[PDB]
Amino acid sequence: GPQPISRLEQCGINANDVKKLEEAGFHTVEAVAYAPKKELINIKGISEAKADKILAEAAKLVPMGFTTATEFHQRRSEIIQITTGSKELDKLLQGGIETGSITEMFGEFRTGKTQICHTLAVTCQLPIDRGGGEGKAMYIDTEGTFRPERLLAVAERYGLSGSDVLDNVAYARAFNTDHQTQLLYQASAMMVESRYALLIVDSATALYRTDYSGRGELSARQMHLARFLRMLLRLADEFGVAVVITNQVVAQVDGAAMFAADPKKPIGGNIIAHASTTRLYLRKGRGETRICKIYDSPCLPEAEAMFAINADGVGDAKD
Amino acid sequence: GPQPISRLEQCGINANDVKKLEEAGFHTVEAVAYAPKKELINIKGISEAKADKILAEAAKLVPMGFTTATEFHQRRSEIIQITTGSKELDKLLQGGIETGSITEMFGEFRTGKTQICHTLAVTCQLPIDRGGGEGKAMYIDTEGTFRPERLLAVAERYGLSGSDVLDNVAYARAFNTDHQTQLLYQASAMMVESRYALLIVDSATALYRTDYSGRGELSARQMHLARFLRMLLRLADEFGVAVVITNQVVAQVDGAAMFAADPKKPIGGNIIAHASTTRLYLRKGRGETRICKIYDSPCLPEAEAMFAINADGVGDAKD
Amino acid sequence: GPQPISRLEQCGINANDVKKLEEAGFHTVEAVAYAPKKELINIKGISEAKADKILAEAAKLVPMGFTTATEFHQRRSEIIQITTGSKELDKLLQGGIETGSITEMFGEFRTGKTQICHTLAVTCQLPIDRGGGEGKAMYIDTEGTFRPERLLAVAERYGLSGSDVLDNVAYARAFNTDHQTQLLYQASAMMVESRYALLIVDSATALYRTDYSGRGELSARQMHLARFLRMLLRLADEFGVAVVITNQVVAQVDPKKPIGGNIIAHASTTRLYLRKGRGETRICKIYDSPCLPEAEAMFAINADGVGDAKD
DNA sequence: TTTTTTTCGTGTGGTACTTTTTTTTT
DNA sequence: CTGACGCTCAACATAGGTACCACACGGCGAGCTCGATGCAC
DNA sequence: GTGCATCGAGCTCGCGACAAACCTTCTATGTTGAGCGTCAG
Ligand SMILES: Nc1ncnc2c1ncn2[C@@H]1O[C@H](COP(=O)(O)OP(=O)(O)OP(=O)(O)O)[C@@H](O)[C@H]1O
Ligand SMILES: Nc1ncnc2c1ncn2[C@@H]1O[C@H](COP(=O)(O)OP(=O)(O)OP(=O)(O)O)[C@@H](O)[C@H]1O
Ligand SMILES: Nc1ncnc2c1ncn2[C@@H]1O[C@H](COP(=O)(O)OP(=O)(O)OP(=O)(O)O)[C@@H](O)[C@H]1O
Ligand SMILES: [Ca+2]
Ligand SMILES: [Ca+2]
Ligand SMILES: [Ca+2]
Ligand SMILES: [Ca+2]
Ligand SMILES: [Ca+2]
Ligand SMILES: [Ca+2]
Repeated sequence: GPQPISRLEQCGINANDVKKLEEAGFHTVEAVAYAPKKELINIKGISEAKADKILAEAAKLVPMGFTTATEFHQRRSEIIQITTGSKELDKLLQGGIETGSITEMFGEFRTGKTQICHTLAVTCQLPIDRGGGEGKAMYIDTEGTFRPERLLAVAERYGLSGSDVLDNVAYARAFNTDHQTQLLYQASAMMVESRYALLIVDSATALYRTDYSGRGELSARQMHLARFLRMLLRLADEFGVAVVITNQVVAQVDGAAMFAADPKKPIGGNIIAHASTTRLYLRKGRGETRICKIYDSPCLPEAEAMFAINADGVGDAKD
Repeated sequence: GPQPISRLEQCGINANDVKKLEEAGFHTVEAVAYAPKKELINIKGISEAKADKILAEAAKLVPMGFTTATEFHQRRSEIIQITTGSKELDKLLQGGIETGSITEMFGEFRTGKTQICHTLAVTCQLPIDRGGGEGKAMYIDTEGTFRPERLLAVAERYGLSGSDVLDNVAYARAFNTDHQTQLLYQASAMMVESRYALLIVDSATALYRTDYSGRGELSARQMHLARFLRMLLRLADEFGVAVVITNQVVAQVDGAAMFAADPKKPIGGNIIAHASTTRLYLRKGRGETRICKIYDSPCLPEAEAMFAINADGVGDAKD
Repeated sequence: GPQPISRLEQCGINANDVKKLEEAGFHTVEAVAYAPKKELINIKGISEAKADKILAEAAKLVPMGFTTATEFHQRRSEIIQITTGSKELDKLLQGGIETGSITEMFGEFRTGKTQICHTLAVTCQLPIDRGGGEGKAMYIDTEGTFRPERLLAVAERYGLSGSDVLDNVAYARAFNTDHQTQLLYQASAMMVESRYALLIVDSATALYRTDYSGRGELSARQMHLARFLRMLLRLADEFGVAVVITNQVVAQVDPKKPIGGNIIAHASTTRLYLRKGRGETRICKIYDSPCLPEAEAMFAINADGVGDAKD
């Protein structure tokens, strides 16, 4: 795991300065090393002279230079992929949800965005040989649609004890975009103490659709949303967790899409399209089945797979 | 219940600022705690320095951090589900209408959207052991179709006093979309003084269909509708009432039958589909019987049940 | 009845502002209070500052807050139900046509939609003890099928004076959908000066069926029809008149359903389905209602208007 | 006393119509 | 050593049929309309 | 005292793109062509 920020006192950093950093949301050496000099300057009691010393010492403990692609290829052979509960999705994702990267699932209502998040909150606790991340799950909810009954249904499927599954899911409810971002600061502190394997934000952009309304507030909305996605990327790099965010859709009311029966695109604009490394486009299928399409990915070919929402969470289409 | 906003002044907030907050529609500590910093700044005489202090004190009285899913599972085991008067619907909903969430019922004319709302306006006054919410009902009407004679019919079925039932229903008629939203501010003030168990908006989207006409006003329509649904969600979280809204349908005039799509869909677009946690799709049966289908839900399997609109409200089909 | 809009300027509104409202179709305080802020802003010369003040002043004169269902139940015990001239129809409607709501009658040709509208245009002038609304009737005709000779036949049945009955019916003929909506603005002005108990639009959707032809004009048709039904609803709330509209039918080729789509089905609080029976008898069926069970009654079109079947 | 610098950000679904065609003696 | 014939899959195309629809910021300044104040017999 | 004239106040409507960029083909049933196994000689 990441090195706790207490290691800086061994490099001559004053314990008072270390405590100032923790109040600023830095709990690991990696978090300090990745932070720009501007962020440390903004912290009261951290002058520019102190900031240079802190960054220099942190860079000693964290490798931040060039390296061969051969070494990097070796590490990526060891990153954990979390099973989605469906063989077809795992074939589509070539293993499952990938840790250390931001994955976005979007689609219209009832398409299963919350159902997949509930499945992942349990499958991430399985041992690695069974397709899990072997760690606790963190669930940040913005819609109020977190249902522990669904988690117990999934835990029944894999033979896990439901009581222990619930204890390993940290749940927080976000009521506004400011609270949604503030929860991440507590998330970083929690992830230092115990090993978390998955972070779920559902829905990531639900609150931005109403806190910032109108074209007048669009620039402030995207700027605030972009800062939120940077913190998610920081947590993914710092702790190696898998970040799964859920997105909504907006209809295109132009006549350009004649060949599409109901054209719609995810909200968030270009800020969230670039930030997400993997985007899954869920849509309604026949009955209880749904279709997942690789909308964006650095390494996955654009393809479709069909899954179903069963009583015991997300699974393959039985019929 | 929620803590009154007067608790803030015990933490050092000026009583004049509290009065300014109440004039802006915040009547409980939860309403202030859930408010983003933007909303408090908009209120005249609330500086940013005041806004930060007000939010800081509110967060001390309201838990807004992470918690175990075990504790959240414990809390949800105590929420109230209000019976719909029909055995089949209660089985379909696994108990009845759930408090603390937005439930949307839609369907074409005559399908029984208003009849269910009339039954719920009475059943919610039953004691909890009989399937009620043991609270008063609030009925916001946007069509003029509120008939107290129907309430008296349902009250006779359950043996309740007709005069007592009518006194425990608060009725307001909304004449436009602006008035419909403004009634929610009065709703929060009323819900602080007396225990309300159910809030009915019927119909939630009837007035939006004509106040904003054409694609030119579509964006302003959905933005206004989205703000209305946020206030409904805020009331559900703040007071724990069940919010039941009613929606209309619009025909699909493309090759929906060619692609096997349904010929009619609810209005409101993606703004109302995402916001509603549970959506019920009522359709006409034979005679007085109707069919209710779970259109969207976080925990309910997509199924159907048959109910009837009897002389004494919504009930089970007698044939 | 409704308070004249001239009461606003006694509350601090400039006289010129009230003039602009009247030219925009607002003639009572209720009409202004019920209007959204958008409608007032669209009036040239009225800014968002004026609109906020006007709406604030109107809300003082018009109650628009929450109230007990007991109080509302008390008011609905005093609404007037206009007799349809038929014992069976009145039993089916539990009193007759209800004021303050939009009632829609549809059916194929010859079913008696216009005959009922002719009977209602007379019975609405009866004293309340005899089942009337004790007010004048307004008849907006879009088909050209208004026949004053039918009114005289109905008036003779109840003993009313034939000349007096015809003087209490305001008749207008609509030649297109734009004109049909525009007549409602003139209707609001007339209803302030005199007590009307019934407004009839026959037929409401007849002109929409041809002014907007094809799927290419369907959205424009339904948007225009929706605004027409909102204006009718505004009149029903503002003046407490019974609004009776008449609708046509279309065959389902997937056996006949009313035209207008979902816009008119949701808007209409009560819908009556009329169909042909033996001889001159007809059958009326409650197709939609918030409080009336779906039942059927049989009436007849006699020489003296709609009445009970003689079978 | 001198001396300007710098773009950012997408959102929003609506809306039903139209009937047609007779056949076969014991 | 081989060909005629039926089964199933893999790929492919059309289905009662029909089609249109627009706005929305951040803001200063002409502009020009009328009330409130001042002026000519 | 009557008719006339002016300034403050109000509310209304512009102002700008470089004239392309868009790529989406749907669900579901039955059809069309081909790959393949059977059986007899
Ligand atoms: N126990 C269950 N068994 C089967 N299906 C279920 C069960 N619980 C929920 N579902 C289905 O899950 C579907 C998707 O619900 P979900 O909460 O995942 O939607 P969503 O994509 O988050 O939508 P929204 O935008 O409204 O939040 C629903 O249509 C419902 O039918
Ligand atoms: N007392 C009663 N007994 C039996 N059926 C009744 C009774 N009152 C009303 N109904 C029936 O209830 C049905 C549904 O009416 P309701 O007001 O619920 O419609 P709705 O879904 O709100 O429609 P709309 O879209 O017009 O608002 C009507 O068709 C009517 O036949
Ligand atoms: N004086 C009368 N005595 C008896 N029956 C009459 C009399 N006048 C008209 N009728 C009957 O009224 C019936 C229905 O006419 P009405 O004008 O009500 O039709 P409608 O429903 O408006 O039809 P449409 O769709 O053509 O407008 C006719 O079939 C006619 O026989
Ligand atoms: Ca969800
Ligand atoms: Ca991307
Ligand atoms: Ca209704
Ligand atoms: Ca939803
Ligand atoms: Ca007629
Ligand atoms: Ca209706």
